[PDB]
Amino acid sequence: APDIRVPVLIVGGGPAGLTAALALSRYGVPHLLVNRHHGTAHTPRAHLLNQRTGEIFRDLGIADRVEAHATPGHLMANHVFMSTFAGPEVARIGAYGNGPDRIGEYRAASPSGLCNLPQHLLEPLLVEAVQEACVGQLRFGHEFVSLEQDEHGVTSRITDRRTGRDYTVRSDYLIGADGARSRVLAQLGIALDGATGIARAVTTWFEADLSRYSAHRPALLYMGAVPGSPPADGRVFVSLRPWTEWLHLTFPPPTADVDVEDHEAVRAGIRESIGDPTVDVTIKNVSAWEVNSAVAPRYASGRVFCVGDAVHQNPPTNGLGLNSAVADSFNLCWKLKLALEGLAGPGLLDTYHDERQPVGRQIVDRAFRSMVDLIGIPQALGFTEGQSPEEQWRLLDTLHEDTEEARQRRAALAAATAAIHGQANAHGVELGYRYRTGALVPDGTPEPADERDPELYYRATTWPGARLPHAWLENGRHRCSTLDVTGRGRFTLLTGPGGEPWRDAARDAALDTGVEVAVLPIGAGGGPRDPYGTWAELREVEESGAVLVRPDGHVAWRARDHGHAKELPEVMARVLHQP
Amino acid sequence: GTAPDIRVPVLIVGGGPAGLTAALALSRYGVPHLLVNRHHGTAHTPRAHLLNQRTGEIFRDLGIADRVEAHATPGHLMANHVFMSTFAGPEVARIGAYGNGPDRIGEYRAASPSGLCNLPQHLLEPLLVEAVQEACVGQLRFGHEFVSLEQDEHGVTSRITDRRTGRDYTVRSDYLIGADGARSRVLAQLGIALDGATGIARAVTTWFEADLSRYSAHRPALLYMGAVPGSPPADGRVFVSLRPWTEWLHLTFPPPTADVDVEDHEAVRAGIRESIGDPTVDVTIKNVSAWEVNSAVAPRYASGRVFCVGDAVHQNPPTNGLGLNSAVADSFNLCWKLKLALEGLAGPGLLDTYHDERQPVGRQIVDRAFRSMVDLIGIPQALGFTEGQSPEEQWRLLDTLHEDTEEARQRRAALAAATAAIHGQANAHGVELGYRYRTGALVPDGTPEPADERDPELYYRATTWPGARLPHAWLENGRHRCSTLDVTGRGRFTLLTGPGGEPWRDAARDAALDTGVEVAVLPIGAGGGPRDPYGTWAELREVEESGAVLVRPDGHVAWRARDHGHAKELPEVMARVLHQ
Amino acid sequence: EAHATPGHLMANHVFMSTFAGPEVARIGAYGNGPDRIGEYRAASPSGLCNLPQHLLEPLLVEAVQEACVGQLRFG
Amino acid sequence: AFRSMVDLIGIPQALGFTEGQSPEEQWRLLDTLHEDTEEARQRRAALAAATAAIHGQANAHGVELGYRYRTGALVPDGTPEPADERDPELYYRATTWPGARLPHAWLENGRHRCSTLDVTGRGRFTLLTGPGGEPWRDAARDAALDTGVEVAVLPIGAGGGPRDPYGTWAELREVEESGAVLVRPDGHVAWRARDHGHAKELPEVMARVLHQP
Ligand SMILES: Cc1cc2nc3c(=O)[nH]c(=O)nc-3n(C[C@H](O)[C@H](O)[C@H](O)COP(=O)(O)OP(=O)(O)OC[C@H]3O[C@@H](n4cnc5c(N)ncnc54)[C@H](O)[C@@H]3O)c2cc1C
Ligand SMILES: Cc1cc2nc3c(=O)[nH]c(=O)nc-3n(C[C@H](O)[C@H](O)[C@H](O)COP(=O)(O)OP(=O)(O)OC[C@H]3O[C@@H](n4cnc5c(N)ncnc54)[C@H](O)[C@@H]3O)c2cc1C
Ligand SMILES: C/C=C(\C)[C@H](O)[C@H](C)/C=C(C)/C=C/C/C(C)=C/Cc1nc(OC)cc(O)c1C
Ligand SMILES: C/C=C(\C)[C@H](O)[C@H](C)/C=C(C)/C=C/C/C(C)=C/Cc1nc(OC)cc(O)c1C
Ligand SMILES: [Cl-]
Ligand SMILES: [Cl-]
Ligand SMILES: [Cl-]
Ligand SMILES: [Cl-]
Repeated sequence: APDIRVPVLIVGGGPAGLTAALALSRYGVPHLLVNRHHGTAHTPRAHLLNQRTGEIFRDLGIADRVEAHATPGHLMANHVFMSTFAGPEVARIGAYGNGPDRIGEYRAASPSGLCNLPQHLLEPLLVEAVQEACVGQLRFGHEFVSLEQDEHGVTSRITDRRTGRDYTVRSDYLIGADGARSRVLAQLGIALDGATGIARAVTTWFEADLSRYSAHRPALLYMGAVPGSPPADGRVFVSLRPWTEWLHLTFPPPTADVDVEDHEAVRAGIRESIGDPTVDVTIKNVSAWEVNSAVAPRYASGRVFCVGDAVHQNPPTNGLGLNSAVADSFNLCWKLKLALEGLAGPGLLDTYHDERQPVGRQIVDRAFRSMVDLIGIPQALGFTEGQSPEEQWRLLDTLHEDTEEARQRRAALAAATAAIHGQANAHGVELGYRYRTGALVPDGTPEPADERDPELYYRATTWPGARLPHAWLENGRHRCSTLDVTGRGRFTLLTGPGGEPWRDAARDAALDTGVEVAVLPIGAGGGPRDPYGTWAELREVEESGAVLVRPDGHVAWRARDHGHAKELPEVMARVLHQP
Repeated sequence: GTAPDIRVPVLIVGGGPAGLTAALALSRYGVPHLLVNRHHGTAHTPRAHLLNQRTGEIFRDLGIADRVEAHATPGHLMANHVFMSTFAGPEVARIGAYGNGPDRIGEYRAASPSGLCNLPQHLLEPLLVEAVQEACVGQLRFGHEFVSLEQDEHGVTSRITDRRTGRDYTVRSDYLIGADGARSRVLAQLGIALDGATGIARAVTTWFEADLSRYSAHRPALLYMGAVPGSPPADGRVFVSLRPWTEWLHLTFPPPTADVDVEDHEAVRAGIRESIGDPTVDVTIKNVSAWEVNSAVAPRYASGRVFCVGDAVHQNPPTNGLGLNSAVADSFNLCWKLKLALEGLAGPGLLDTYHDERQPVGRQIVDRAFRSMVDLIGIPQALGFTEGQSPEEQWRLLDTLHEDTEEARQRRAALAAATAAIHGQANAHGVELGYRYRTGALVPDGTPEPADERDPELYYRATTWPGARLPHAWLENGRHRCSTLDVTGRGRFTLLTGPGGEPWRDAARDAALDTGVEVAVLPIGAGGGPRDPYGTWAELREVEESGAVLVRPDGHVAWRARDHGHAKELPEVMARVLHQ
Repeated sequence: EAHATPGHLMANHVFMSTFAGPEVARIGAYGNGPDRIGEYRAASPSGLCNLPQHLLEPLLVEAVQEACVGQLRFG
Repeated sequence: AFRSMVDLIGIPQALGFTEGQSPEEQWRLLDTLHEDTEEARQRRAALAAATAAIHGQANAHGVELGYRYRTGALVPDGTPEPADERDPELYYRATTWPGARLPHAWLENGRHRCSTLDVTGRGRFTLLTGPGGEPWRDAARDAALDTGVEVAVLPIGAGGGPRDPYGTWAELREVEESGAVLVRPDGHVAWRARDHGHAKELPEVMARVLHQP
C-alpha cells in the first residue's frame, strides 16, 4: 500500500511546477509537489516575462504581485550592440515592442506588457500564492527516484533527503516539471531529439553602477565585443536591476578551463568587457552551464505529462523557455481538473501533447536561429580570429568612412542588425501561436494569413486554436479585457445582439456534458460594453454568432451566427473528448 | 404564460451593503444573478460606519479585506467611549471601547484574525460595487425599481421599472433576495409584517468637517456623548469620528415638539458650535438628515423562494453598530446556500435554514441595540440632570461631583453603574462574534452547548460546537502565516483534522460520491500540512488529534467528531447538512 | 512639462449623455490610440500636453524677465 | 476648426436627438439604439460615421505637424512634393522637402540623446550632412563670405559628429550620405541637395533664402 494518495503529483518546483501548483490551486485540485532542492533558485537565470505570461499571471491572480517587483517594459526599450560598455556603440534596434513601428501592435495585442523579473524573485512569489491558497502541498528537499504506471494510476518513489527515508506516492496523474535531463521523462523512455552542449556559458551575477553607460540607451541586452577578440567571444550584459544589478555571459571555447570560483579572473574579464578599470564589480555568483537545443518528440505517456525544460531546451535567445513552461502548465492543468471530475476522457489529456509539442519545436527552432544571428554582427564589422586590438579598433573607426569597403560594411551591419528583430520583436512567436489540432473544433474556414513575417507580426484572430483576441471592454465603469472575463477555470461563450439562442444551447451543452458554459453577451443583454468597437472588429463572427473560449483563453470553437447554436452540445462533447 | 424579458437564477432587489455583499458572494461562487437598485447612485452620506471583527473576517473570505482596510480608520483610534459636557468643556466618564481596554484586549486579539475599523457606507458601498463589476458574473442595474412579484413551485416572477425610460419589464428568477432596506417592498409583497415599533424617536445627523483635534486626539474615541449644561437628559449631543479629527457626524434627538429644518444650514451650524462649546470653531456642513429610529424584526425572513436580508428584516437604533455588520453576515449566510440549490445539490430544506439561523440573530441584535439605547440616558440621569435646570445649575452638579459630600459619593456610585452598562455597546464581544446557530445547516454532535458564568453578551467563548463560528488560531503553511479562518470558507466545505486522521480521506471521498459536494481535507500539525506553531488550535478544537471539524463555506461549524472512529458518519452528515 | 498634464491622461475623446449617466461613443485622441501612437512617437521628440493659459503666460514672462534683453510694460 | 465644429452636432443628430423631446423620449432613443430595426440600423451607421469624423479634431496629425511652406524663405529642389493615398489632415509624412518641418530622429552625441530638432534651430542655419560631405565645409565658408550669414555644418554618422544609432535619420533624410539638408532657425528646411555634387550651389541658395540683392 502507498504511503500517500493524492490526485496529482508534481515533480519539480521551478517555474513549470509552481505554475501547475498554482493553477491546480485556483481550480481546487489537491496535489503534492516535490522539489529536489531545499530552496527555490538562488541565482536569477530566466527573467524576461512576455505578454502571454502576463495574461496567464492575471488569470492566476498574481499579476499585481509580479508587476510590483518587475522592471517595466520601457526600461528594456533597446537591444544594443557595442564594443565595450564604455567604448563606441555598433548598432541598436528597438526591443520588446518599444520602437515606434511596433508599439501600437504590442499595445493592441494584450492587456499585459512585457517586464523583467528574475527567477529567484519570481519563484518565491509563486510559492507564496500556492501556500496562501492551501489546496496542495509543497515538499522541498524531496527527490523523485522512479515511477510505475497502470490503467488506474501512477506509483512514484520519493526520497526525503534530510531523513534518507523512501516513501511511495499513488496519484491519478503525474506532472514531470523536473527541468533539463528530466528523471520523469527518462522513466517514460522518451528521448530528446536535438543536441546537447552545443556551446558552454559562464553567467556571472554581479553588482556595479554602470548607469553612466546604460541609462541613456536603456536595454535588457547589451552585446559587446572587446577589440582584439574572435567574433565568437561575445560578452553579454543583461540588465536585472537598472542600472546596478547585471548578469555577464561569456562563451568560452571547448578548449578552455572554467574556474567558477576564481572570482579574481572573472572580475577582470568583466572589467575588460566594461572597458573601464575603475569600476567596482561585486561578484554575487558565477555559474557554468551547457547550452542545449532539443525537444521531446512526445510530451506525455499514459498518465504522465512533462512540462517546461523537461521537454524543451534551447539557448536563452528570445526568452521563450520560461514563458513556454508557464504556458505548458497552463495548457495542462484545466484538462486534469476535468478528467479527475470524470467530465473528460483521456482523449482530452492527449491534447496537451498535440497542442504544446508543436510549440516546443517552434521555440527551439526560433531560439537556435536567433543564437546563430548574433555572430552576424561582428562578422559584418570584419572581425575575425588572429586580429590585434588595434586592427579591430581600426575596423570600428573606419566603419563610417567614405569608401566602398566602408559602405559594404555598413550595408552588411544593417542586414545583420535587421535579423535581430527575430529575437527582440518576435511578436508572432510570443503571442501568435495557434493550436491546429487538439481540444478544439475547426469551423471549416482557412487559417488567416498575410504576406508579413509570421514570426515578427501578430495577427489577432478567433480562428479555433488561437489565443482569444484582446479588446478593452467596460463593465459599468470598470475597464476589463476580453481575457479577464474569460478563463478562470471555466468555458465562456462570447456572444452579442441576436445571440439569445445561445442561452438554451449552453444550458443543453451542460445537461449533455456536465460542464457549465457561461454565456456572456457583449454590447447586448446588459453585458460589458465594447466602447471603441474593437471587439466587434476582431471577433470575426456576426453579432448573432459566438466565440467559445477555453479555461486557458484559447478559442475552442466559433460560429458565424446563431444558426449554429444547436451544434454547441456536440462541440463541447468533442472538445471534452467525452464518449 | 406571457414572455419574461429576463431569465436569471437569482434576482437581488436593493443595492445596499446587504444587497452588494450578496452580489459579491454570488459573484465569487460564480452564480449568474441580477440586482436592481431604486436610487441611481450608491449612498451619498455616511450613515453606518463601525465594522466589527466578523465583518472583518467575512471581507477576507470575499477578498476585499485589503481594499477595505486601506480607506478605514484603524481600531486603535477608537480606543474609548467618552461621556462629556461640551467637547471643549469638562469630561464626565469614560471606558475602553472595541477591545482597546487592557482587560479585554487579550480576548479581542485571540478571538479573530481581523480587528475593528471604521468605514462609512458612502466609501464602502463603492468598493463592493467595484468588486462586483470586476468579477463580471452578475449584473447591477441602478435606477431600476422593483414593483411586485408572484411565485410558484418553479420560480418567482418580478415586475421592474426602469426609472429613466419609464418602461416596465419582468424578471423570472429561481430565487429572489429582498435586500431593499427599511420598509421592504419585497417583505410587503410576501405578507410578512414586522414585529416591533416605527419612529420610537427622531434624530438629526450632521455630516460636517471641523478641526476638533484639540478636543479629541488626547482621548481617541468613535463616540463622544455630551450634555450641554442647561439641557434635559434626552437632549444628548453625540459626536462620531469619521476621519480623525477633521471629519465628523453630529447627532441630536429633537423632542416630539420641535419643528426640524434639514435645509437650515445656519441653525444646525449654531447647535454644533454650542455642543462643542467653542464659538471660534469653523464648521462646514456637508449634509444634514432627518430620520426615524425604528425597533423591529420580521418574524419570517423567507416565504417560498423569496429571501430577505439586512434592514428589510431588522431595524434598530445605531447602538452597538450591529445593523451593517448583521446585514453582511445575513447575505453571507445565504449565498452559499443558493449556489448548492441552483446546482441541484441541496433541497429547499437547505434554504429554510437561512431563516432558522439568521432570524434568532435579528431578534438578538434588535433587543441588544434597544437596551443599549435605553442605557445612554443613565449617564445624564446619574449626574442628577433633569428638565428645568439653568446652565448655572448643571455646571454646579458637574463641579460638585468631585466633592467630599454624601450627595457626591452616591452620584459617583450611580455614574459608575451607568458607566458599567455602556460595556453593553462598547465591548459587546459575545453579541458580535459569539452567536451560534442552534438549528439549521448543521448536525449537533450530542455534546451540550458550552457555557460559563461570564455574561455571554460581553464575553466571547471560542468553541467548535456545531453552529459556532470556527475558532481563530494562527497557523503556518510553510512560511505563510494564516488563520484557521483563512484556510476555510471560500465557497467550499473544509474538514480540519490532525495526526491519525487519514480515515477522513475515504470518508470525504464517499461523502462527495453520495451527495455530489466536495469536502476538502486539511490535516493540521500532521501529514506535512499547515502547522499549529503555538499549539493554539489543539487547545480550541475540542476534538482529539484523529478527529475532525467540518467547516461551512461561511466559516461556521457544521459538525465535529471526537476521533477517527466517527469517519463513517460523514456521508450521512453531509446529506443531512444539505437537506437531501 | 513640469506644470502640464501629460499626454496619456488625454487618452480619449468621449461622447456621453451626462457625466454620471451612460456613454455614447469614444475614440482615442492625441495619438494615444494603438493605431496612431506609433506615428505620434516617431514624429516628434515632444508629446502633446495640457497647460492652461494662466499658467503658461507667467512662465513666458519669467523667462523673458530672466533673459533681460527686451522690456515688458503691462498696463 | 470650422469643419470640426460642424462635426460635433453630428453625434446627437445620429442618435436622432431633436427639439421638443422629453428627457424620457431621449433616454428611450439611447435605450433603443441597440434594436434590430431599419430605424436603429441607420442610426447606428450614422453614429459610427459621425464618430469617425471626430478624428479630424482628435488625431489631426497632418494639420498639427505636417504643414509645409510652398513659397517663402526656401529654394525648391525641383522634386515633386511627396503625397500618398492617405488623408493629409489626419496623417503626417516626414520629409525634408524644402518648406517642411525637419523630420525628427534620435541622434546621439557622446552619450547625450538629442533630436535632429535639438542640434538645429537655436538662432542659426545648420547644414546636415554625412560621409563624403566634406565639400559642404568650403561651400559654407564661401556662403558666409557672399552673404554674411554663418552656416554650421553638422555631419551625422561621420567625422566624429553625432551618431544616428537606429539608422532613422538615414531613412528620413531623403538625400544621399554626401548630400545636405539646410535647416532654418525655425526648424523648417530651406533647401536640400542629393549629394556633395551640389555643394557649389550653396552660396547662391543662401542668397535667395535671405532675399539678398
Ligand atoms: C542566463 C539564462 C537566461 C534565460 N533567460 C530567459 C528569459 O529571459 N525568459 C525566459 O522565458 N526563459 C529564459 N531562460 C530559460 C529558463 O531558465 C528555463 O527555460 C526555465 O527555468 C524553465 O522552467 P522549468 O520549471 O521547466 O525548469 P527548472 O527551472 O530547471 O526547474 C525544474 C525544477 O525541478 C527540480 N528537479 C529536478 N530533478 C528533480 C527530482 N528528481 N525530484 C524533484 N525535483 C527535481 C529542480 O530542482 C528544479 O527546481 C534562461 C535560462 C538561462 C540559463
Ligand atoms: C447614522 C447611522 C449610523 C449607524 N451606525 C452604525 C455603525 O456604526 N455600525 C454598523 O454596523 N451599523 C450602523 N448603522 C446601521 C446601518 O447603517 C444600516 O443597518 C445599513 O446601512 C443597512 O444596510 P442594508 O443593505 O440593509 O440597506 P440600506 O443601507 O438601506 O441600502 C439599500 C439600498 O438600496 C436602495 N433602495 C431602497 N429601496 C429600494 C427599492 N425598492 N428597490 C431598489 N433599491 C432600493 C437604497 O438607495 C439603498 O442605497 C447605522 C445607521 C445609521 C442610519
Ligand atoms: C556574439 C557571439 C556569441 C554571443 C556566441 O559565440 C554565440 C554565437 C551565441 C551564443 C552561444 C548565444 C547564447 C544565448 C544568448 C547570448 C542570448 C541572449 C539572451 N537573450 C535573452 O532573451 C530574453 C535573455 C537572456 O538572458 C540572454 C542572455
Ligand atoms: C443621551 C440620550 C440620548 C442620546 C437619547 O435621548 C436616546 C436615549 C438615544 C437614542 C434615541 C438613540 C441613540 C443611538 C446612538 C446615539 C447610538 C450611538 C452610536 N453607536 C454606534 O455603535 C458603534 C455607532 C453610531 O454611529 C452611533 C451614533
Ligand atoms: Cl492580479
Ligand atoms: Cl529561454
Ligand atoms: Cl482581501
Ligand atoms: Cl446599528
